[PDB]
Amino acid sequence: MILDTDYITEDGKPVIRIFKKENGEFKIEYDRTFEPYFYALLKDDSAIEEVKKITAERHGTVVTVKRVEKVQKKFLGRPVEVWKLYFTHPQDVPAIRDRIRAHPAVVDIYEYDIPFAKRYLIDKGLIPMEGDEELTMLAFAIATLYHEGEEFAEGPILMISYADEEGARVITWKNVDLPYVDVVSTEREMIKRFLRVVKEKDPDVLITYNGDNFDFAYLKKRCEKLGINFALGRDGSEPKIQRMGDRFAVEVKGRIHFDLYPVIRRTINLPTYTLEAVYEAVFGKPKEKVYAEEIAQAWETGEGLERVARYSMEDAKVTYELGKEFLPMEAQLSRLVGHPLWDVSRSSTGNLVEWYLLRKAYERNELAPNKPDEREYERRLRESYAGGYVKEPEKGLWENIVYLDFRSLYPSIIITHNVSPDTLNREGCKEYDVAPQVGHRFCKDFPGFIPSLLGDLLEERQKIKRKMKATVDLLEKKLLDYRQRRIKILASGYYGYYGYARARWYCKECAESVTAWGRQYIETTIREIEEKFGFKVLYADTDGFFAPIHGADAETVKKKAKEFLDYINAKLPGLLELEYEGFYKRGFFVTKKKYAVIDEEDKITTGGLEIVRRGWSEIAKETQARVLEALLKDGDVEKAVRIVKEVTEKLSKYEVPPEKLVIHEQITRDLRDYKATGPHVAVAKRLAARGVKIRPGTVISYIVLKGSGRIGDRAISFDEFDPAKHKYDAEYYIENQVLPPVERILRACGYRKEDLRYQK
DNA sequence: AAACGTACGCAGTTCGCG
DNA sequence: CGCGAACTGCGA
Ligand SMILES: [Mg+2]
Ligand SMILES: [Mg+2]
Ligand SMILES: [Mg+2]
Ligand SMILES: [Mg+2]
Repeated sequence: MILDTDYITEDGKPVIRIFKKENGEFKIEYDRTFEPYFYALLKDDSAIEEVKKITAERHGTVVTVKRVEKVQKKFLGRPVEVWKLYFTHPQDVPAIRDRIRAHPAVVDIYEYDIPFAKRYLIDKGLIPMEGDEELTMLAFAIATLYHEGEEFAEGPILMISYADEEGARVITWKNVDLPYVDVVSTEREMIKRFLRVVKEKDPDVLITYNGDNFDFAYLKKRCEKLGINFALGRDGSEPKIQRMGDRFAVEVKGRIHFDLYPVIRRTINLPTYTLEAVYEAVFGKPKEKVYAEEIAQAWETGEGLERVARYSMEDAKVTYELGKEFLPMEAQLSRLVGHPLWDVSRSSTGNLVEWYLLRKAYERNELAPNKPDEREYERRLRESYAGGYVKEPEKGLWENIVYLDFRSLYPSIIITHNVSPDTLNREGCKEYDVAPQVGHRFCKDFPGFIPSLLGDLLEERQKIKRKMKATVDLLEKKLLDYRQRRIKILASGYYGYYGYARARWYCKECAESVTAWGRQYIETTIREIEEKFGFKVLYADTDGFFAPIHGADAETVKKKAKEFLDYINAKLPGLLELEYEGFYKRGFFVTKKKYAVIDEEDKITTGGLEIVRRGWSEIAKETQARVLEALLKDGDVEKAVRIVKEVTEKLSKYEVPPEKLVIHEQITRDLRDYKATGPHVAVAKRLAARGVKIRPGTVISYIVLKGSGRIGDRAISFDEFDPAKHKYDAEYYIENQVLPPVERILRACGYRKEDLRYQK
């Protein structure tokens, strides 16, 4: 099983290293024969001799063209003749490529910015994560001592915990009486002991939660101060910090650092993504969170450290359990895309599409298009196109509603109508499909590049869905549900890739053709279910819609819905399929992209509501959730009105605990780059003036106090809140937090928003 | 050296124009 | 004052 690939430079020459795990043994295979290259298109072949003489320089090394070779390939399906230029070192390509393109006889260059290790995996047809090999795993987490106004890693690490199949243990340099706690003398001995544990265990995978941005960077800075060689790699190397665009990632040579945070972020939809919320969402059991303030107080006073050690232990144990379930899912995606697990687990949907396209293009001798230059990139940003059809929702609290949607609308359209840049307006074709409204033609004589690959993706999702319904184990049912959803967003990401300004296979014509077909098919289905089956579509968004039959039983609606699915699916062509996704006894639709429904099991599912959004206090989210229950479950508008009255009265009389009034908002940039100052920016700017380090990603937890001025003038960081000297703004939390979310709900159901709050 | 898939949306805060 | 625009953050 190929784990990963990289390259090292040995005497000025690159050596490909293939990290593998075969027969329970970790092995490194060395390849010194692979040569870097890129392509160049010439006006006349006679100029290849002058192109060969082009040189460049790279930190003291003269770069020359090692060897050239003319090859016949295809560009967007059309035959093309290009020159393959070979070089000694992969870093020769960045140094010389601009000078080669600048030659007047060179029309353009291609495939000049593909990493050397990834190029090796593609050109050798090597697929990582293939086979039934078992990878050894070890999760770990750290607990630190923090104070406001300090620099990163200024305080020491207090505990290092780790967990595998043998259990979880904690290393610390203070005496904590717990059987899973090993006590050393100093922070240095604690770090060195953890380094020994990893070396003796020798795990293939190191599991963390947000280790890319916290745990590894913290251990690194501490090791520099204490003068510790943090040799976590199997080659003895230290963890290397890389920069994937605007985010940081940490690799450990010889192993795979599996950071669960970017995996869970894309796999599960949650309001917050703390480790505690993630563990409960997957396993159903709660996990206690111990904050940095309690950790600092327990360590410094010396009292209550057993609770900190248990929290640190649970961190490693929970991270291992989560890593056990999600590694096989991400391992399959690595097999599907053909990219290492380390990159796949953190890669964006766009790069996951492009890397698979790059591999398939090589297999088909298709020359890859380039990433756009600066002019073309900004040109693509300035152009857009129409998207999905969103109907203005009908007002009211409705009963006996079915939800019908397409199985995979955009991928189904791409395959059915052969939407591909190599098929767009292709001359001399014997059959083509014309997109409505936008009029783009797409050849149907041969399978397009992208349509020929989307079919296998949709097949993999249907196999996962088949095992999903058959599985009875509730856990395994949930992971497979997560897994097939990841395939859906990947296949759906092929459409968005057509409109991604940085995409190699950029095709705005392909993108708007997909959405135009999507708008036509959803509007056709809405028209047919209303005119032929007497339904009334209440709300529709892109690929699905909600609709009941006015004054019909639950059974009458279910039977007529299945009757319509038979009629409409016989009419719909190709791979397009409308599905029966659910029946809901009650439901209402506030605005576009905002709704709430309840099934026959009293399970409430919502979309775009304030309960799942950041920036609303808990007293507002909890009140909306209770109003949701009174309307959907009990059909009791008066009860929902009484709930809001009881809440606003408790707020006016200062009987609500201030912890439920905390608003959380994230700082997204450098504080100097904010053009407007809101409540969370004003609190951040005030904290930064006191020495607090505010960075992009810092979550501001503030509470609005009773006072004067704007809301930002009255807001203060909640850690500075003292209930003995501060009085929270009861009028603000009534009028601005609690009322608006429920006011819009009661208006949308057909009821006045008047007299919802308590008044004297 | 890589680099957020897309369009379609809502809604809070601030603040100036008419 | 009322409204809307700008800014801001994020949810098929
Ligand atoms: Mg790598
Ligand atoms: Mg952690
Ligand atoms: Mg654009
Ligand atoms: Mg059909």
